[PDB]
Formats: sequence, C-alpha cells, structure tokens
Amino acid sequence: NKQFAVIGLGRFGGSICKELHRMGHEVLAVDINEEKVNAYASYATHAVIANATEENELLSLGIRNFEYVIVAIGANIQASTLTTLLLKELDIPNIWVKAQNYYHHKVLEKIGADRIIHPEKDMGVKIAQSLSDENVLNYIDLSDEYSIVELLATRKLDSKSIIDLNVRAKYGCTILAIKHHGDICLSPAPEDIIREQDCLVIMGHKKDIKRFENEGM
Amino acid sequence: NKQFAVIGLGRFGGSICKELHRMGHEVLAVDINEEKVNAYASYATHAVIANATEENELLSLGIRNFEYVIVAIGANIQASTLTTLLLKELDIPNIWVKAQNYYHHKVLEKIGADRIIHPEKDMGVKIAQSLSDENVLNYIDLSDEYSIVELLATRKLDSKSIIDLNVRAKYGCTILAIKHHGDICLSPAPEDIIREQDCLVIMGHKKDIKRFENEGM
Amino acid sequence: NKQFAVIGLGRFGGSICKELHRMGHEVLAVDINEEKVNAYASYATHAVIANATEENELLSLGIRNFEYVIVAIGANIQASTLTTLLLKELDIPNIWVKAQNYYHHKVLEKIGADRIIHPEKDMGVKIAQSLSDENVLNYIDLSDEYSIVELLATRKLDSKSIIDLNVRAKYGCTILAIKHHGDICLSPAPEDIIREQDCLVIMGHKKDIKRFENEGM
Amino acid sequence: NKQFAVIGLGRFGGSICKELHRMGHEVLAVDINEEKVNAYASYATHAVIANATEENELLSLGIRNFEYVIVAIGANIQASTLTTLLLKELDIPNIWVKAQNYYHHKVLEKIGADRIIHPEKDMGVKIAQSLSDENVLNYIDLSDEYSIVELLATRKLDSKSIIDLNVRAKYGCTILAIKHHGDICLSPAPEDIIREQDCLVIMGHKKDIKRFENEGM
Amino acid sequence: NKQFAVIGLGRFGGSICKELHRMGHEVLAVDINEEKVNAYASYATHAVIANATEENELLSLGIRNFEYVIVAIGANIQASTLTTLLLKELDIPNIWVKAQNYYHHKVLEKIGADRIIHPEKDMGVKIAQSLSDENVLNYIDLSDEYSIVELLATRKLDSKSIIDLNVRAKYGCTILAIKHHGDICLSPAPEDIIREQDCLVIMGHKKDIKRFENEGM
Amino acid sequence: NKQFAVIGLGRFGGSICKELHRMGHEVLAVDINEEKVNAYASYATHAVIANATEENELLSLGIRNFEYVIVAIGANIQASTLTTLLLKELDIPNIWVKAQNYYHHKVLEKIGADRIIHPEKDMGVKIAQSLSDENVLNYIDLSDEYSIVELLATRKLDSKSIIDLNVRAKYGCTILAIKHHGDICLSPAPEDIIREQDCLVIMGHKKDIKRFENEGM
Amino acid sequence: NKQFAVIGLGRFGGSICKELHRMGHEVLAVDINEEKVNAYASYATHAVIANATEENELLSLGIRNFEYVIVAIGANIQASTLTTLLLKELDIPNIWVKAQNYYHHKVLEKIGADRIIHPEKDMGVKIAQSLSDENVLNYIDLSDEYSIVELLATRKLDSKSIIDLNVRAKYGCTILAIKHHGDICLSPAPEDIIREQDCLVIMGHKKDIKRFENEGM
Amino acid sequence: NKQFAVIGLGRFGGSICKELHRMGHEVLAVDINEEKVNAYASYATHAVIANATEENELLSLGIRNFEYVIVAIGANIQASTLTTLLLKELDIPNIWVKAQNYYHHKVLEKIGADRIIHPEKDMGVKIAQSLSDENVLNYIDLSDEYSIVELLATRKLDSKSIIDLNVRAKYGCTILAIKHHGDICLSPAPEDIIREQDCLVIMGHKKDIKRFENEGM
Ligand SMILES: Nc1ncnc2c1ncn2[C@@H]1O[C@H](COP(=O)(O)OP(=O)(O)OP(=O)(O)O)[C@@H](O)[C@H]1O
Ligand SMILES: Nc1ncnc2c1ncn2[C@@H]1O[C@H](COP(=O)(O)OP(=O)(O)OP(=O)(O)O)[C@@H](O)[C@H]1O
Ligand SMILES: Nc1ncnc2c1ncn2[C@@H]1O[C@H](COP(=O)(O)OP(=O)(O)OP(=O)(O)O)[C@@H](O)[C@H]1O
Ligand SMILES: Nc1ncnc2c1ncn2[C@@H]1O[C@H](COP(=O)(O)OP(=O)(O)OP(=O)(O)O)[C@@H](O)[C@H]1O
Ligand SMILES: Nc1ncnc2c1ncn2[C@@H]1O[C@H](COP(=O)(O)OP(=O)(O)OP(=O)(O)O)[C@@H](O)[C@H]1O
Ligand SMILES: Nc1ncnc2c1ncn2[C@@H]1O[C@H](COP(=O)(O)OP(=O)(O)OP(=O)(O)O)[C@@H](O)[C@H]1O
Ligand SMILES: Nc1ncnc2c1ncn2[C@@H]1O[C@H](COP(=O)(O)OP(=O)(O)OP(=O)(O)O)[C@@H](O)[C@H]1O
Ligand SMILES: Nc1ncnc2c1ncn2[C@@H]1O[C@H](COP(=O)(O)OP(=O)(O)OP(=O)(O)O)[C@@H](O)[C@H]1O
Repeated sequence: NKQFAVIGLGRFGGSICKELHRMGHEVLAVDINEEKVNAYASYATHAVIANATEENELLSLGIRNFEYVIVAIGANIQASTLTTLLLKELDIPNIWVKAQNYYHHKVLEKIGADRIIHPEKDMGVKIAQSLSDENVLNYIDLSDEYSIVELLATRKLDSKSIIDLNVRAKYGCTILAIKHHGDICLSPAPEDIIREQDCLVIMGHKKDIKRFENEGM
Repeated sequence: NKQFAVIGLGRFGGSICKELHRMGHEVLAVDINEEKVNAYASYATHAVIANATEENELLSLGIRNFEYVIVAIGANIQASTLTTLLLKELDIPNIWVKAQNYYHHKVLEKIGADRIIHPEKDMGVKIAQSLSDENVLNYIDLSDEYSIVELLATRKLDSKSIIDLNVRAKYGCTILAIKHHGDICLSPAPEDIIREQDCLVIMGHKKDIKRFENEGM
Repeated sequence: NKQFAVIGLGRFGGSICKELHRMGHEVLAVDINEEKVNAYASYATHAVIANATEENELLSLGIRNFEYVIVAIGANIQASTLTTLLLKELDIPNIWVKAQNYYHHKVLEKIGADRIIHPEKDMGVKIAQSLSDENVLNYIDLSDEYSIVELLATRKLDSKSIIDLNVRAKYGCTILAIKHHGDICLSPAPEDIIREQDCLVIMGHKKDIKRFENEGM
Repeated sequence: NKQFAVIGLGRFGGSICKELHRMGHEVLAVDINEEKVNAYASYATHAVIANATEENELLSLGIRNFEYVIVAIGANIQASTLTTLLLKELDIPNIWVKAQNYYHHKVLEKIGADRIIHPEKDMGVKIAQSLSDENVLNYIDLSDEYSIVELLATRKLDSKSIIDLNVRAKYGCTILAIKHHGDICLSPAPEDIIREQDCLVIMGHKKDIKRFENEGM
Repeated sequence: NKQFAVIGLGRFGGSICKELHRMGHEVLAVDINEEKVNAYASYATHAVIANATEENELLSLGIRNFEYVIVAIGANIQASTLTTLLLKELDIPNIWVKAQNYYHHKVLEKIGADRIIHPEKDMGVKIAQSLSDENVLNYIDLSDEYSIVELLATRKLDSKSIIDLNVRAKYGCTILAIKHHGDICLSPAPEDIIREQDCLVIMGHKKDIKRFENEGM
Repeated sequence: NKQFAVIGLGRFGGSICKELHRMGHEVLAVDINEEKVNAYASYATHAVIANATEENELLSLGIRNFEYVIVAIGANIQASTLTTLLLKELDIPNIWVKAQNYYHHKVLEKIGADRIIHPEKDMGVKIAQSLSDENVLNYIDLSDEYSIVELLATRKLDSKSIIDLNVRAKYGCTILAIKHHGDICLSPAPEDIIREQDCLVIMGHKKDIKRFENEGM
Repeated sequence: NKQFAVIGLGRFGGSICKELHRMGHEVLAVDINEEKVNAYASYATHAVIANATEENELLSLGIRNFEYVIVAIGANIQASTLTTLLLKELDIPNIWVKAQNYYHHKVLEKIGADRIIHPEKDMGVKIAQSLSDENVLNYIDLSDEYSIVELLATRKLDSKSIIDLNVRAKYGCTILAIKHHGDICLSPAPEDIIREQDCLVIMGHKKDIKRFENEGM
Repeated sequence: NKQFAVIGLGRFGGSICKELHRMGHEVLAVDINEEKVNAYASYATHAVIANATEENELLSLGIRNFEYVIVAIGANIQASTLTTLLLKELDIPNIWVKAQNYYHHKVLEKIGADRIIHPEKDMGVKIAQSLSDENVLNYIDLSDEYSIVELLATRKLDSKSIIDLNVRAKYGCTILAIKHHGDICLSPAPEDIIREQDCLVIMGHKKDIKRFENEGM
C-alpha cells in the first residue's frame, strides 16, 4: 500500500500517473480541470477534480495517506508553490515537484520540496547532444567526465571485429553491448563482428569516445 | 560548422538552443514572443522575432540554408503543424519537432517530420521508475528486456566486495562502475569495495536486476 | 441505407445537410455549438451536440456507420485537421473536407482526405467572370479552353434567327438552348427566333464565345 | 477599363479580387484588417486599409467613381448592412453583396443591393448533388426541370458508341461532349467511342438523366 | 384588449412599459437579460426572457397578438434592425423603434418601421434651449417659427399686470396661463397680477418671445 | 458670450453640444474616447480628449472658467459621480448632470449637482402617452391636472367650426392654434374651419381634453 | 442583541468579522463572491451570498435589524458608494465604510457615512515611522505634538536605572512600563533596572522622545 | 541619509512612500503601472517604472545599494514572492513585505523576508475593538493582558476629579492624560477635572479597564 498521488495532469504529470498505473501501483489523479480528470480516469486507481491549492479539498482527498505526492504543475508557478507548501505543512514524506525556471526551483527548494525536476530542460540537453553528434542514439553520464553512450554504427565499421576495433588499448574505452537485428549480445567477446546500422554501447571518457567517433567511425 | 534553427524558445526549445550554443554551434533562435528573443539573445548566434507560420518571414530568416530545424512548439498544435509543413515544402534536410499528444504526433508523421519528440512523456516514464524504486538514480534501456541501471547503495551493500556479490553468476548481471565520493572506478576488478551511498552501475536483464535489488540490497 | 454525417454546421455545412435531407437521405447533423444543433434539428434525421475532435464522442455517435462524412469546418484549421485525421484512423470510406487556404489544403491532402473543397474561392471566381462580362448568367468549363455558357440576350439579337446568327460556321460555336418567358427549347432548330432578355446556351471555345459576344451581341 | 471595388478580403471576396486582377481589371481591395491588405497587395491595383462603415474614409477612397462595388463581408451583418447603405446613398451603379442568412438577405434587398450572393449555400447544394450521385462531376441547371450534366464514366459505358447508347430517343436526352485523357470531343458524331473514366456531357430533363444513369451506367 | 409589447428594457424602453402599465394597459416586457425581466416584472402584465432576434421565441410570446410593438434597443444596431424586420414580416400593425444615429434611422425607415424615435437627441436640444435661455422652463414648437413657451418670471415683472405688460400689441404674443404658489390661472384676464418666480405661458413667434425676454424680463 | 462645457459626447451630450453650437455659444466638447472628439470636432469651439475624472486634466482644460458644465455621462455611474464631485470642489456655478437611475440621482443630489436630467425616462413617459392615444402628437403639462395638447384631427372634425365645437363651455377647454398644410393660425376666431389631418392645439384640464377626444373626435 | 453585519469580505472586512465573532458578538457575513462566504462561514454567526448594491437582497437579509453595518469594499468605489447610500436610506444607525482614496472619502462623507476608515493608509504611516526610527516598536499619538511610544532598548541602556536615565527632568518625558522576558512592570519605580532588548514605554512630546533616542539610546 | 525602496505603490505602499518622503528620507518609488509612477512622482526622490520580478530591471534600478526594501505588493502573491526572492539573493539587509494570507506569509518567512506585515488584518482587529466598545477611540496593547487605552468621556464622567475616580486602587489602573478642547494635560494631578467628550488615557490590565468602563462610565 505505497500510495502515490499525482497532482496536475499535464504531459509530464499525465505520463507519471499513466506509467505508475501500468506498473500496478496505487495512484490518485488530481486536476482542477474536469476534462483532464475524465481523461486519466482509466489510467489511475482514482481520479478526482480538486483545486490542489485549496486545503480542505486536499484534506478531503485524504492526502495525508500518501507516501509520495507529485506536483506536476510547472506553468502556473503560484499554484505549484502554494500546493507544495500545503503538502509540507501536512507532513508529506516525499514531495516531488516539476519546476519551470531557475527561480521557481529556488522557492520550491526553500519551502522544502524533496525533489525538483526539470523535464523539458533535461531532455533539451539530451537531444542537443544527439543533434550535434548524429551518431549518439542514447547515453548516460556517470560523472562530468565519464559517460556510457549508445551508438549507431556507420559503414566504416561494417563486419569489423572487437579485436579489430581495439578501443580498450587504442582509445581507453570498453565496449559493453551489440544489438543486431534486435538480437542482443552482452559483454561481447573479442571475436564478435559489428555490422552497419547495429547498436554499439561504448563506455569511457567523454573525450575518448568522441576521439573514437572521429577516426573509428 | 553545423547550422541549427530552434523555432520556439520554450523550456524544451530554450534548453536545446542554450546547450547547443554552449557546444559552439551556429544556432538561430526564433520566437514570436519578443521577450523570449530578448531572453535567449545571450545564448544564440542570432536571435530573431518571427512568426514561423508566416512564409515570407521564413524566407526573411533564410531558413532554406539550415541543415537542422527544430520546431519546439508543443502547446500550439496549429502553429507547430503549419510550420513543419512550411519547412517541408522548403526542402529542409532534418525537421525535428516537439509533439504534444498522439494525434499531433500523427499529423507530424504524415506531413513528414524527420524526428518527433515527447520530452515530458518520456521523462515522466523515467521519474516514475525512480519513484517505485528509490534505488534507481538513473538508467538506460538497451531493449525491451535488457538495461543498464544506476543504483544508490544501501547499508546491505556497505563494505561489500565485487567477488562477494557474485552478480555475474548468481544474477546473470555485470557491474560496470563504482562512484565513491565523486571519485570514479571504471570496469572495476573483483577485489574492489563498495561503500554505502555510492553510485553502482549494473548491467543485465531488467527482471534480473530487480532480483538483485530484492535479495542483494 | 447510405448514411451521411455532416460535421460542422456553418453556411456551407448547413446547406449540405439541409439539401441532403430534402433529397430524402439519412443525415446526421453534428456541431459543438448547441444552438446550431437546435437550428438544423428539423433539417436532419438526427442532430447531435458533439465535439468532433473528441474521439469517444465521435465513437458514441456511431461514426463508423457512415459511408460519407463531411467536415464542414473551414475557419478553425486545427479542429478541421484533427477531426479529419480521427476519421481516417477510424477507417471512413469517404472523407470530404472544407478547406480554408492553400496550406490547410495540403495538410488535409497529406492526412488522407478524399475530397477537399473550397466553396468560397470557387464561387469568387465564378462571380468575377459574371462581373467583368455582365452577359454571362451562368456557365460550366469543360476544360481549360472549352466551356458551356448561359447568356442573357441583348437588343442586338431581338427577334433574330438561329440561321441569322450563324455561330457554328461564323464563330465555331454551337447553340444548345433558348429559354423564353420560362418556356424551354432544346437543341433549337435552324428557324428559331431569339428575343431580347431570353436565355441562350452557347457551347464552344472560351475565346470563340467572347468573340461572338463582341460583334454578335 | 472597368473599375471594381472589393470591400472585405474574405475567402470569397479575396477570390473575386485575385481573379479579377488576373483578368486585368482595375480592382480596389479594401479591408479593415491590415494583414489582409498586406496579403492581397500583390493581387490588386490599389490595396487600402479602410473602415468601410466610416463615411469619411469612404470618400477618402473615392468610391463614388466606381462602377461596381462588392461587399464581401458576410459574417458581420452590421458592417455589411451599414456599408451597403453608405454605398447606396453615394449613388453607386452596381452594389453586389455577400449575404449570410435569409434575414441578412432581406435587409440588403430592402436597402437596395443590386445583387445578393450566397456562395456557401449555393455551393453546398452543388456538392450535395455530387454526394448522393458519385457520377456527377459538375452540372448546370437550365431551369427547375431541365439541366446539363457532367458525368464520370463507369465500366458499363466502356467501349460504348453514341449510336449504341441511344439517349436522344430512349431517354430524350442528348450528349454534348466527350473528354478522353484531356483530349476533347465537341458535339461528337454517332460513330464515336466512350472509354471508361472519361468526362461525358449529357443534356436533358433531370428525371430523364437519372433514368439514363440507372439503367445505362 | 389593445396589447402593447416593449422589447428592450433600457432606460427608455423601461420607462415606456412602466408608464403604459401605470395607465392600466396590457404590456408585455421583453428582454434578453434575465435581471431586467426580474426588474420590470412588477411593472408589466407579463415579463418574459426572450432573445427578440430569435423568431421562434418571438412567436412563442405570441407576438402576432400585439397591435403595438416597441423595439427600445438603441445601442445594439444589429439586434434592433433584425428584430424590427422580423416584426414587419410577422405583419405587426405598428412598429415603433428607438434609433441611435442617422444611419440606424435610415435602415429602420427602409425596412418599414412605423415610427422612429430619438429620445436622447430630442431632449439634448430641449435642454440646450433651456441652457442658453435660463428663463425657459419648458416649451412646445408649433412650427419652425411659432412656439408656446413656459417662463420663470424675474423681479422685473413682480406684481405687474397683464395690461401693464401688454404683449398682444407691444410684442405680438398672447399670454395663456399664470401659475402662482401652485394655483393655476387660465386665459388670465387683463387685470391679473404676475409675481416673481411664477410660471408664465406665452404664445407667439420665437423671435417675438425672445424680444419680450430682453426688454420685458 | 456664455461658456459651456459638455463632458461626455453621448447621444444626449452630443445633441446638447451640436445644438448649442448651432446657437453659436462657446462650447467645450470633452470625451475620453478619441473618436468622439473627432466626431464632434465640426460641432464645437474646442474639442479635447480628456479623462474628466482625472483632476490635473481638468485643470489642463481650464474648467474653472466655465459658467455651465454638463456631465452627459449616464451609463458609467462612477465616472459621472467622480466628475461631478471634482467640478463641485472646483466651485463651478452650474453643474447639470445626466442621471441613469434613482440611486445615481440620489448621489448627484447629495454631492450637490445643480440640475439632474433623465432624458430617456422623461421621453419614455411622453411617447407612452402618444401610444395609448394616437391623437396626441405632442403636449406640455402645466401642472398635475392642467395641460396644453397637440392633436391630429380625424374625420369627425373635418369642416368643423370653432363655434360648432364649443370647447370653452361644453368642455371647459380652449383652442389655441390650427395648422393647415403647414400654414399656421394663431389664437383663431370662432368662424374658422378645421379640416381633417390638421394640427389642433387645445388647452385645459387633462380629464377635460380626454372628454373632448371621446365624444368630439 | 447588538447585531453587526460585515459587507465585503476582503482582508480588512474579513478580519473585522473574524474578530467580532471571536469576541462572541452576532455577526452576519455578506459577500457577492460565493467562495468568500464559504470561507468566513465558520467565522460568522450567519454567512450569506448577497449583492449588497441590490436592495431586495439587502432587505431579504433583514439589514434593518443591524445597529452597525460595515461596508468593507474599498477597491470597487461604485459598489461601495451604492451600498452605503442604500443603507443610509434604509435608516441604519451606524454606517462604517472602508475608503480607497481622498475622493471616495468625500462622496461617502457627503452621502452620510458615519465613519470612514483608511486601513492601508494609516498603517503605511505607522510602519514608515518604525522604518526611519528602527527603535520604535509601536506607539500612539495623543495629539499632533504629544505621543506615547514603545521602544526596544539598546546596549547603551543595559542594566541602567530609572533614576540613572532621568527623563522627567533631563528630557521632559515620563516612563510608564518595562517588559522583561515577557514579565511586565507598570509605573516602574525609581530603582528599576532596564536590560538590553527590553520593552520601554516612554510618554512625552514627539521631539523630546527623539532627543532622548539620540543621546540616551 | 537612509535609503528606502518602496516597490508597489498600493494604498499601503503609497502611504509609506508619501510619509517617508514627508520625513525627508531618500525614497525610491517603484511600480509596474506607469500611472502609479506618475501619481507618486511628487512624493518621492526618484519614481521609476519597473517590473520588480525582472532581474535585469532590478540591477538597472541599482537596488543592491539600498538599506531597506519594501515589497508593498499584497494581491499578487507570485509577484510579491518572486521579488522578495530576487532581493534576498541580491543580499539586501532589510526586506519588509506586505502579506495577503497566512500561506503567503509562510513562503515569505521561508524565503527569508525580514519583516512581514498584514496592514488590513491588524487594522481590522483594531476597528473591531472600537465597534463593540464605542468608548475606545484608540489603544496600544503592551502584552496579552496589559494595555493603554484612549477613551471618549460620557456624561457619567463630567465634572469628575481624578481623586473622585480612584482608578489606581479601585481598579488597579492609572490615568495618564486628559485632552480638553485640544488642550493637553500630561500625567495629571489628583485635583484635575475631566469634562464630558474629552480624551481620557488609562493604563492597566484589559479586564480591569473594561471593569472601570462598566461601573465608571
Ligand atoms: N491548483 C490546481 N489544482 C489542481 N490542478 C491544477 C491546478 N493548477 C493547474 N492544474 C492542472 O495541472 C496541469 C499542470 O500543467 P500546466 O498547465 O501548469 O503546464 P505544464 O506543467 O508546463 O505542462 P506539462 O506538464 O505538459 O509540461 C494542468 O492540467 C492544470 O489544469
Ligand atoms: N508561430 C510561431 N512562431 C514563432 N514562435 C512561436 C510560434 N508559436 C509559438 N511560438 C513560441 O514557441 C514556444 C513554444 O512553447 P509553447 O508555449 O507553445 O508550449 P510548450 O512547447 O509545450 O512549452 P515547453 O517547451 O516549455 O514545454 C513559445 O515560446 C512560443 O512563444
Ligand atoms: N470540434 C468541433 N466539433 C463540432 N463542430 C465544430 C467544431 N469546431 C467548430 N465546429 C462548428 O462547425 C461550424 C464550422 O464553421 P466555422 O465557424 O469553422 O467557419 P466556416 O466553415 O468558414 O463557416 P462556413 O461554413 O459558413 O463557411 C461552426 O458552426 C462551428 O460551431
Ligand atoms: N467595416 C469594414 N471595413 C472593411 N473591411 C471589413 C469591415 N468589416 C469586415 N471587414 C473585412 O471583410 C472580410 C469579411 O469576412 P468575414 O470575416 O466578415 O466573414 P465571411 O465574409 O463569411 O468570410 P468568407 O468570405 O471567408 O466566407 C474580413 O476580411 C474582414 O476583415
Ligand atoms: N436581442 C435582444 N432581445 C431582447 N432584448 C435585448 C436584445 N438585445 C438587447 N436587449 C436589451 O434591450 C435593452 C436595450 O438597451 P441598450 O443596452 O441597447 O442601450 P440603449 O437602448 O441606448 O439604452 P437606453 O434604452 O437606456 O437608451 C437592454 O436591456 C438589452 O439587454
Ligand atoms: N471619465 C470620462 N471622461 C470623459 N468622457 C467620458 C468619461 N467617461 C465616459 N465618457 C464619455 O461620455 C459619454 C457618456 O455616454 P455613455 O456611453 O456613458 O452612456 P449614456 O450617457 O447613457 O449614453 P447616451 O448619452 O447616448 O444615452 C461617452 O461618449 C463616453 O465616451
Ligand atoms: N456589491 C457587492 N456586494 C457584496 N460584496 C461585494 C460587492 N462588491 C464587492 N464585494 C466583495 O467585498 C470584498 C471587497 O474587497 P475589494 O475586492 O473591493 O478590495 P479591497 O477592499 O481593497 O480589499 P481589502 O478589504 O483586502 O483591502 C471582495 O471580497 C468582494 O468580493
Ligand atoms: N512585478 C511588479 N513590479 C512592480 N510593481 C508591481 C509589480 N506587481 C505589482 N506591482 C504594483 O504593486 C502594487 C501592489 O498593489 P496590489 O494592487 O497588488 O494589491 P494590494 O497590495 O493588496 O493593494 P493595497 O496596497 O492598496 O492594499 C500595485 O500598485 C501594482 O501596480
């Protein structure tokens, strides 16, 4: 009975609730707009019209029952701030809030929100990376310098071996996976071929990988 | 270098432009809202007030020249749609568009957008995984079943060795990295220690990692 | 049981439904504005308030029953586009859509509308023809060059014969009908008189007719 | 040549002005919306921003000089009405006005408009005929009962001769034209062939043509 | 059973109905605004919310029963015009309409309104007369030259006689009434005194009276 | 001559200014609406854009100089009230204000307006008298009971003599004027004829005139 | 049964009613906005939605029962004025009204409001005093010159005696109270210590106190 | 001298600025509304149009220099909040903010405002005391129980001596001042007379003063 309540059904909030529901958790959907509540009614355990800045409505939902509450209101700063503050004063263990700008972040930080999230901003960065470097499909940064990257293989690697493309010595990186025709190879061994348009998961330093990307592929 | 046009300086569009500019690419920042143009003036090569649905304004920007055009308008479907169409007829190589819902996705597809992105939806899914599992700090899905996961170490893992935690045989998963106090250990050998509250990077099957999480940590 | 549904009750949509009803077909009238639905309630088999961009409402009407659906929404491009797309995905055989401008035409074309109609634009042309040439009551173009025209006869034709006004040799046109005092003569024979203010239906080349209009009448 | 003023650059008004200009007549394009004036600047002799209900602006345009004035305002009854009245008192020869509904028609009639047009309504009727009868591509009504119709030929008509299809005796109707692959056959002789998917132009009584359609094609 | 219906409850319309009711006539109060209908509910025989431009509502009131209908809508020209036209077509014997400007007068005149009234304009004149000439309390014009005026008497007439102030010979006017301390004297005889601040009713030529006003009072 | 300020160029205010200007008095026309200032520019000595509630603007107009100030604002109570107060504190001799309702009258009274006018209300009463009695063209009430009335002559009065119609004895009323075909007969002698459709001017008691109307005409 | 009614529930009005209720008086809460009425429903004897400018609603509340009525509407001048006037005419003994500016004060004064209050303006002054003089916690003016002030004691008074800080001779002021650690001493005697950060209540001339504030503390 | 910035020229903010300026301190008057800047131009050292939430505008005002900044925005929570935060990060010594409700208070507290004021609420309490007790003209609370009160003398107190009214023993309270006809008697001796309608200033316990009021006056 770990209960989640998602306040604000926007694209971000909507997705969290829709997803949490798919996982088979208990989720309460909360939105001031009636139509939204109708929309996500299928995708939550309970859907309720509520003005989340209004304390008595908030109490009527039985919000003190929830371990996690998500304020997925990032356009209306005042609604967002007021709801978060209410939840803090109502002693909610985890208050996760969508933030709009650096300033909205600060107030939320100050009023005691447990996690502040910038979904647009973060993906903006991620896509910009993929934009400049048309080779990066996906990735994850380990630290400021070290990073795991998923790469779409060019024709300058078609049918080449792991040992052929020596990266652990030649480029200081390690290869972790190949994905060919949907089939997946993990921690692939020294003799393994890589074909054009496969998925390649290289791990190392950011600059090291980009080096490899230059002369390698 | 590479020429990029970012039409619509939202929170998502704005990040792309800000980030790409930090990478030092030629970025044209376009918005109909004057104050947005004024806001991102420091973070672009050229920031211009334009109505991106108005064709003559689009030629006045000289958009035909650009390799990549990003429509970061995702609230106003009509603006988004109408612009993408304009850019298509104008023979732009790569048109990447921010989408709002499944149907706005569909029209973009049908008018031939090159890449459609749902930043909020995708991020929603990500955070939702992090919500039901407090241990996962981050992750990347290699495929429907296989995934590389970043985990926050608990007390059950303090002073534990890689050989002690036999993931490679017991769980079919492999550890890739350990982050201790900001210091970073890549593709670490079996003698190495994991201290609590550190970043642990495991790789394997989804159901297999969850298995490790349960009995392991 | 060929069923027609007319979505959007404007002047154009309204007329289609009002007319189709007069013919004794089955017609469903659909408009988001309640008053419109009340208006055309007499002139349809069934009149229903619906927001046609909303799929569940659209399904509740039982729209999959209709062989022909007409989206007579030309001011609101976004409502028009979204409805058409919905209907395409719901596998409607014939989707006829009112278009507003060249661009709205294109998107509709791309999303797979079966016939795009520009009722204002077309009549604008037709009347402009009648405007310059005060003699043309009505007409129909056969091709870019050839055209059937209905003409109001001047005093320079009063009581003249078919043979007198020889057009098949002298002007390369053929006369098809005279309409005098409401009485109608078809394929009128060589001796037939034509009186002032009668209706004359000439068939030929566009330039040929205008020639006739100059020296003839 | 002839002087025309088109007040109200709608989709209907706009077409008149665009078309008349292609014919090379002197067309004054008037609208209260600046952006409309800007849009049709290429398609007129003089395009002016004016409030057509304001009398002094109407003298500043010098409208008394024009032979033909077209009020293409059909949404805003008050603007339409008030303007027509202004033009009447200003002794304009021909005032043609776009009408919205039967009552807006009535006032225009009563304030002495010279020609009232319902472009959407009329076109609605036309398309509706085409809807119930997929064969009719176009048509012109000579009177309440007699009409010239353009038909799309089916398989039942392929390789058929004009003498084979005796319309002149069997159905009281006469064929006027055949269009094959863009090529055009006018007032064709009895030996001529009709191939499927061609344009066929028949003339007669309405009920008679429908009769031919039924058993013939 | 002479029935009156007052459509439009403004200051002017409201007063007509309120007054007609006081006289003990049958009056129907009609206004689109519900509150107005509530207001005049006491002051009419029947008060009904109706949109007077809507024919079926108009028919539901049973408007064809009324000998006199008053359209007391002078701000909204379009509502006024449309209602009047409706009433004309519904064959109402007397249609009295409040007009706003010279143009609104003309259309009403043309569509066949039986009496057009300019309540503001008329009183504006009347008060302006009283303004310049602080002596004129009230008056009524007989023709362009001849006029009956009510006058407040100065100290230069206090205790003077009818014969003393000879106006029928000296000024070509005739005196008709004196009103002293509320008591009224009619066709007052040659010996009658007039005191300061009495009411004096002089009849004659406009210029004649003003002459009297100069040297007399 | 005399200085007048007309604040608020309504239909009522506008008439005062237009009329007073025709009389050739110095009239200052003030309105907050620019287009009103532009409209009455021809009909005043000085027409100025001003917010009459703003004190400094009121000194910039130099209103202290004027003998008469007319507040012809009767829809906007707050504007009306606030202005009148401003003018009072500014020691203006005569403040005449247009009032909307009984309570707006009351405040004006209490803030010391010199004359309060209800043009619509008063005119409403007048026309209402004319409605129930088609014979009364015009009138003036001398007091609660005594009144001078202008009557439209019927068939019952055609070719009738003043001596024949003994009003002075039979009805206690006196005839004052006869208007025949525009020609005017003042204080007419007993031999004089009244022809039908002429203006008749009777004087007496209200109930007495109605009495004459009934049996007389 | 001294009844109070608070019309207008703003911050000021709300506080009056909330407070009067705490005291255990009978209070009627009145606001046009429904939500406000719901808000103060707990904090009044009776809470009622009413438009206070509407007389019949006002009468339905039974407003003639109240000894005191408070019009706590200071933003909307017209609503405030109209309500006050209504209450005057309904013969309410005490009409206390919140005023917005000097002008709104005047009209209220003129229409006979019993007390006019400027809550913002007054506190603005009070705080500005505390602002310049960081030593003044609170105070009360006796007249234009004489004033009782509460003062926060500096380190230049820590552990000093009443006789030590002789003010009745040295500065012409008298000390009335010390407040130390919450404990209160009144009319404190000559030997009494004063510690840093205590509360000191000095009484005298305004200039006298400020003198003391300079060399004393 | 001391530098003060008053952001938001409300009725409360406006008074602070007007008063502080009368005291002759350097006051910067900031508002987003141009007309407010224009209004208080006479009552400040520098009056500037600025959006106080916009950071660059805040540096353009040079706000870092000021010792005291007052946020007198209390309707617009978001503006208020966002500004206070800006000023905090900009290291301003004293930030005094006007608050609207308990929750707007809370955020200000949490973002570290130095003093939060509720001018309406506080004043509401004050007047409410004056309402239930017509005798109290003014007062100051020394603590929860002890208070100095200004009283309006009744008939029961006329010609009464300080010794006659033994408050110091009978009621535990002490009289501090008597105001007679504007003349002022400070810390008055026992022989002194109180005449009716004078200001009386008593000091003691709250319940004790009420006791005196009951039996005394
Ligand atoms: N006080 C409130 N109580 C409950 N729901 C609210 C409240 N205020 C806003 N919402 C809802 O929460 C959602 C928040 O999304 P919003 O419109 O603020 O933009 P956004 O967060 O940038 O959108 P997205 O989540 O797609 O990025 C909306 O559906 C809105 O109706
Ligand atoms: N026709 C247009 N031409 C240029 N810019 C436009 C046009 N229409 C919208 N924009 C801009 O594009 C941006 C798109 O953001 P929008 O407000 O539409 O919602 P959103 O994309 O969901 O927001 P976010 O990116 O923050 O999630 C806005 O900054 C807007 O000013
Ligand atoms: N989503 C919707 N669902 C159903 N009906 C709609 C929807 N959107 C608009 N309509 C209706 O369809 C009609 C469409 O006409 P619209 O106002 O778009 O201008 P128009 O098509 O140019 O007018 P006309 O048909 O006279 O040329 C309107 O009556 C409108 O109320
Ligand atoms: N007083 C006026 N003076 C000049 N132009 C005007 C005036 N009023 C309206 N217009 C213009 O006339 C045009 C009339 O089109 P409108 O938007 O009224 O509906 P419509 O005529 O039904 O549209 P459509 O012609 O596309 O069917 C508009 O472009 C409008 O800007
Ligand atoms: N279509 C309609 N049907 C019925 N009543 C209407 C309609 N349109 C307007 N009214 C009402 O009739 C009244 C007409 O007054 P309006 O607001 O037009 O200004 P006005 O005539 O200048 O005012 P006044 O009569 O005081 O001079 C209003 O009360 C309005 O609510
Ligand atoms: N503060 C102001 N200063 C100057 N002029 C104003 C102000 N407020 C209103 N006006 C003008 O005064 C006129 C008053 O007419 P309003 O529209 O208020 O209704 P009304 O007096 O009932 O109309 P009417 O006189 O036609 O019956 C308007 O022309 C308006 O522009
Ligand atoms: N006619 C009316 N009848 C009853 N209540 C009203 C009326 N008009 C306004 N109110 C209410 O009274 C209150 C008055 O506050 P208002 O919004 O006028 O600003 P304010 O008085 O400056 O606010 P505050 O009292 O906080 O200083 C509001 O809650 C409003 O809803
Ligand atoms: N971002 C901003 N920058 C500068 N000034 C602002 C800003 N936002 C609001 N203001 C101004 O601050 C003032 C604050 O008053 P507001 O109207 O918000 O209500 P209030 O403070 O309750 O009013 P009052 O002080 O009269 O009780 C207004 O004059 C407003 O124009």
